[PDB]
Amino acid sequence: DARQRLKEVEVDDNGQFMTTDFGGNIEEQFSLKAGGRGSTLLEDFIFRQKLQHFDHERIPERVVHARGAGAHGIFTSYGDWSNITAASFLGAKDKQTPVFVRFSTVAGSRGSADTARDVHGFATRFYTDEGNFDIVGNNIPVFFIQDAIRFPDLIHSVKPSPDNEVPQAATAHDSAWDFFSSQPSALHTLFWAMSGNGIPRSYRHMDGFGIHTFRLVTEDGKSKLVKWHWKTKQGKAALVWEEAQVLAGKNADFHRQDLWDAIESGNAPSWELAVQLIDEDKAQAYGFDLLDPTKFLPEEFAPLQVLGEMTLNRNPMNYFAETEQISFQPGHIVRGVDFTEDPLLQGRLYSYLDTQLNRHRGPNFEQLPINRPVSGVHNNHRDGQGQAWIHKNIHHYSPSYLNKGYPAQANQTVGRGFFTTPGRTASGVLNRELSATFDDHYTQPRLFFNSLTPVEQQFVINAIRFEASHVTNEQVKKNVLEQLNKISNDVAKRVAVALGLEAPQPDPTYYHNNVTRGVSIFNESLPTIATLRVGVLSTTKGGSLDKAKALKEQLEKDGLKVTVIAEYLASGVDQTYSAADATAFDAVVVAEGAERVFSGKGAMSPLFPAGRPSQILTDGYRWGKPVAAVGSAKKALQSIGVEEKEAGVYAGAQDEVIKGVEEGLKVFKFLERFAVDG
Amino acid sequence: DARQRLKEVEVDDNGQFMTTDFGGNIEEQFSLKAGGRGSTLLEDFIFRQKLQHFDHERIPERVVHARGAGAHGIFTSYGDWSNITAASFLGAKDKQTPVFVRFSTVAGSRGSADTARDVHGFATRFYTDEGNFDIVGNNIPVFFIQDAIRFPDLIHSVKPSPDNEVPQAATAHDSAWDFFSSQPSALHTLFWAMSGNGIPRSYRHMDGFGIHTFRLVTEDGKSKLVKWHWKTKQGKAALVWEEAQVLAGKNADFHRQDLWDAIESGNAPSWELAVQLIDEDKAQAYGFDLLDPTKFLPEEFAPLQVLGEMTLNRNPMNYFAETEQISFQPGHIVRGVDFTEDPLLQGRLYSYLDTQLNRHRGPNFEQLPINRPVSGVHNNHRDGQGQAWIHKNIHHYSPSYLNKGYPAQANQTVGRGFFTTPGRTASGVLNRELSATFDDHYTQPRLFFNSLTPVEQQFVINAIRFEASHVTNEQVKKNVLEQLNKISNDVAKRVAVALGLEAPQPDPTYYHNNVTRGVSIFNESLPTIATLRVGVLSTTKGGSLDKAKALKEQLEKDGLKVTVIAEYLASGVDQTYSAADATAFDAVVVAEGAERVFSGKGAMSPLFPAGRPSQILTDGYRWGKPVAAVGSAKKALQSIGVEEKEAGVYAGAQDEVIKGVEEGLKVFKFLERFAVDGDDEE
Ligand code: HEM
Ligand code: HEM
Repeated sequence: DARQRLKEVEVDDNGQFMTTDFGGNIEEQFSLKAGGRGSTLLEDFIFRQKLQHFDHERIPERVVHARGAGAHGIFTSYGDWSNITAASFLGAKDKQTPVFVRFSTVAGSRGSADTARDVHGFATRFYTDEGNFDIVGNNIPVFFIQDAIRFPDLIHSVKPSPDNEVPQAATAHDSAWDFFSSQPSALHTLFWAMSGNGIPRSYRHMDGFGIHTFRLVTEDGKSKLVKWHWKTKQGKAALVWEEAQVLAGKNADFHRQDLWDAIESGNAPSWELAVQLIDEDKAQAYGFDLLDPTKFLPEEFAPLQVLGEMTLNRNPMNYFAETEQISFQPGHIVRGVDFTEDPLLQGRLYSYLDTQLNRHRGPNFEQLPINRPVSGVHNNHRDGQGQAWIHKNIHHYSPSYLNKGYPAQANQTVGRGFFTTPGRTASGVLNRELSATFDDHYTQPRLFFNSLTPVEQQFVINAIRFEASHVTNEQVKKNVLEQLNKISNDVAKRVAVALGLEAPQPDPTYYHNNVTRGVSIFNESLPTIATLRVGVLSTTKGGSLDKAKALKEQLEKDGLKVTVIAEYLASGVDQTYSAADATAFDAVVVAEGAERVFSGKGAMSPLFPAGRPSQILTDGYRWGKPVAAVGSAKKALQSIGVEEKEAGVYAGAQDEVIKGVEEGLKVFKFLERFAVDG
Repeated sequence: DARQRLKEVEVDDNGQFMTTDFGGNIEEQFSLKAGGRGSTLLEDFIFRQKLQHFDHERIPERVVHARGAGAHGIFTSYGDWSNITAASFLGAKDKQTPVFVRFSTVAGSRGSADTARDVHGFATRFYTDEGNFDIVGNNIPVFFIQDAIRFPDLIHSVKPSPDNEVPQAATAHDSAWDFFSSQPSALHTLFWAMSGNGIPRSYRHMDGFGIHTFRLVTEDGKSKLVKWHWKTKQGKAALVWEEAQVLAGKNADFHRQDLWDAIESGNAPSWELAVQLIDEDKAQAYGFDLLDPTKFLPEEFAPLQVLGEMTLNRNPMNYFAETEQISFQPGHIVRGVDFTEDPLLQGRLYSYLDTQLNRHRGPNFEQLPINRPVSGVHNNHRDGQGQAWIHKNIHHYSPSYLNKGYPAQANQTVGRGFFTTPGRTASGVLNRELSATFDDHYTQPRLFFNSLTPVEQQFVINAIRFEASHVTNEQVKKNVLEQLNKISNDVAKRVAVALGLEAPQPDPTYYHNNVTRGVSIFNESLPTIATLRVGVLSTTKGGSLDKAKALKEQLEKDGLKVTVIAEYLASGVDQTYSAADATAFDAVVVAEGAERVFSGKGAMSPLFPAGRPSQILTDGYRWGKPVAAVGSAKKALQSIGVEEKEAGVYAGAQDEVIKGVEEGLKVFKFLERFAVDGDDEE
């Protein structure tokens, strides 16, 4: 049980009488009053201690990545990696380390929708036996900016306009595209956010990245540059925008519920931890600077090497105490890992320690159960708001004769202390500049775009078309096109169409046709369809429900999560048409007999909004899902102009429908249903 | 200009060089580094001061009503009301007082959707010349619970489950309905939240209520019991649930955008302030106890008396400094007004002062520009975090010979001080009980349901069906039915159908057929269509766009906000099909020629999602909006099976369509398009 250490702070209230926070049994359903219809008394200590606690429940949300959810798990090392790192959690084959992971969007406040288009956070804590090590990563391998000092500019520009606080959880507004075009470094991450990575099917269907080049350091001080990757065992999968939008309203909790359900159902998600490892002398060898976080390292130059696997298999018991309070920091580093001179990383180190002071309102946040390491804390820190321990050492300073030298200094040679990479040097003048090696903002955006499938490329174009069309300022829109043109004239032209502008002439400076692997989502089928969701459209009239129940049982055999939908909650029915929507499902299947709710009297029940069943089937099809109908239910497909010969559309007997749907769910999205320019 | 007083703290950065927060011009686009590809230096004071400010930007959201938006405006008294109150802001005809109003939902966090189903906040500050007076109201006249001590219970049950923090901004889950059924006083507000009040078309189309009985007190100490009402001059209007859901996704900012736009466009919204006035000796004379916040006073017993009007005409300059930071309190009271022994109001007084300490992390939040009164602060308060003043009086205590008696005591007869209603008395034993007069939890929910139109009643039932069907626990659903049945056997029967439960046996103790005016939304057409939105569906091909532009100009004459939609942003086009949705508009009109995008090739384009023009027209129709088509565009209506002669459907020449659409917009929703229980029987 990854959560074991937390059991000692769990509080069970079952079978108990109500109390105040300072003990003593009470009742707290009536205010104390002066007379039957009298005023409430100030001496009502019960009322006040209860309302004061309530009044003060809220803490500031994260300044970024406010919207998110997490779970506990276990990371298992596949080997003794002492040849590349001194890091203890990687020191032995099969060595296990508890983890907690939080996934998130970036721009939106708490309560914003999971399926907004955004970069996503993928933050992992390893509670190692040598301290907490966090990889605070995203689901996209590059970031918008090259120097941490520019972070408030980026974030201000993306978050809501400061006059009216519009729009929520969206880059689709003037200030964001003003920034993207004024600060061209941003174009690469922008392309990723405009691809499927911006609207993932779930947290479980994302890869993860540390983004920055870090260093692995061995006991003897030897170093390697490293990129951290998390490779999803569930496969990458993305929504389509028009679906993400409806889902944002129909279930803002889509991703957090998905993770929760997967874990509760015993379908814990896994990711392999992989690294790219390159020598120090490669820092500038690949046509860009590895200190530049707006670039990724093509796998063709340095393949992924798998180090282990983490599985998330325990949900939190209290979301606030665990998920909300957890405080990640890239400065949570351990022996065997070191930083690089990445100027984005450099400033994060400051920011994440400082921000906790805001969010936790005091300096002792590492003492919160979710933040505590498992490995022991021994130092001369004292006091501070909410000090939860009682220190025994009264000689809280070093050096000292009186404490006999304890706690003692640890370094590279004694006590397994942290140490900076011995070979690192500094040379040159102090400066407020960036290396000219950071200057190319367009080659990699082109590389990424090149590496997507034709429809996948169209999604990127259509996302930009959608977003930029919201920009009211004409010149910003032209500025955007000028910058896009530097990446691809074709991209610029196709976007320009939507904006009713003329794209600039070709500017071939950065154009090229190279491609790289591992960045596409839609070029590969899913490795498993376990946990995927099938909505079975039925009806309470006739024999449909019994067949739907039979269909459900067979589908659940293949690890699928099945929802039988009908007009009302009859025996066997999981959800009403009123409550159902296609966004909730990876596949939509009309049970035989249910055609009766697609036309005629059966389709006009006051029990659901007009057209509801047809809409679900229509949405499912247009959004590229496998859709099917059993037996006579094929009339339902006919009612919406859909034909059986189409890819990802299935009809016939129950056996045949199940087989096709299950194969279709591996394809996941049927891209033949989306038009491409030309 | 209601914001005039705020000008002194406004900061203009145009034409200036960048500085630190302690002055000194700087650059702050590059971190200071030890060498060309070097590590960042700790001595980079510029970096740290910039990022420290960024790092500490957020403050806690409000514990309830975290999601909302506000505006500045002016309140004008219609007369000298000194005959009923000593309140200075009501003391002369035409007297003007600056106001700020924040509207909100309740359950959802910041960032949740404006069109979630929920009670809505309607909080108004009057910056009077005798201190700040806040009416902290909602858009529904009754509250869930009868004693403030139960607030954390209600709120906890309605907010997301504490294990996984699901669901956001919704009562549609087990714990909420467990609470509603375990604590039946909640049933009244529940019915209102399940009506159109739960899903208003905008903040501008809501009424407002103080909910509690308060007291108006004259100079001589005579009091009357009072209910505060805000009556929208824009008329009440609501969405349908299936619409509100899509809108939550398509535009989470729908309501804050609507208010912002109305104000920017010079279409400031207004509400009349009205009161019901009750004799003290009639507190329990109307079939319930006026100290009970779960009850409203039927207007048949005590009609609304209009005292004045408030108009919101200025948007904020900085949302955070103004809207987010403003701190309302029902304890913000002034001479001429007093509290009552309403046990819910009673505890609010404590909670709103205390909670500011959490949100603002300090005791000086009244010093923030948006919280400051216009009338002057003089007392012996000192220090505290963030103290923004420098006090001159060194004898900061009373009584005192050394300060000559200043600041001096003010009371009823001296210095126009606040005073508690002199006639108020306490009688009886100290108790942790509620008056038996509070016992009836079903009569008024029944009264409210009786007072809605048939389709309006259907909306309530369908909302309950939708919500309750989310409850996983079977006993909880049965508990809910047992409670609904105490209100109305037919309601429980109709809801039971959805849940697959047996229609309960009548339990007539509280049943009655009484009706009251002023609670329906749909039984009345809008007084104005100004600001309402028309989506004109057009095309870049052919002559459609030119005709669309003409249609637009005429519509705009009648005060409408018109969006011309096409495949891409050609000249005259306001929005692409890709970016458009029916939820954005109050009416949808297909411009002549646009029928080409409803079928065949024109409907197949990489520029928008398959079926988008059709989906917009379909949604508009199904959600009860006025829909229309000019000339040949009638083919678009045909394509979605809509007959040209239905109510709320307009087809013909440009002139006729404009006429019909403008007429339909006053009706606003065409309720004939919604099935009522029994309709589908053979
Ligand atoms: C490679 C670039 C970056 C990545 C991958 C990244 C990732 C993340 C993630 C995943 C979180 C959410 C952690 C959680 O779930 O609690 C987060 C939060 C945060 N980030 Fe970053 N971020 C990056 C750049 C930056 C920069 C440049 C800054 C400032 C210099 C910054 C400052 C912050 C702050 C202040 C928080 C809030 C932390 C808290 O409140 O606990 N980030 N970031
Ligand atoms: C008639 C019943 C009630 C009404 C009409 C009401 C209305 C409101 C409104 C409109 C707001 C948001 C104000 C804004 O826009 O900033 C609010 C916030 C709040 N309410 Fe109430 N409420 C009621 C009951 C209660 C009760 C019984 C309590 C606790 C005893 C309570 C505690 C709070 C708190 C702590 C806030 C946050 C205030 C802040 O953070 O500034 N409310 N309420």
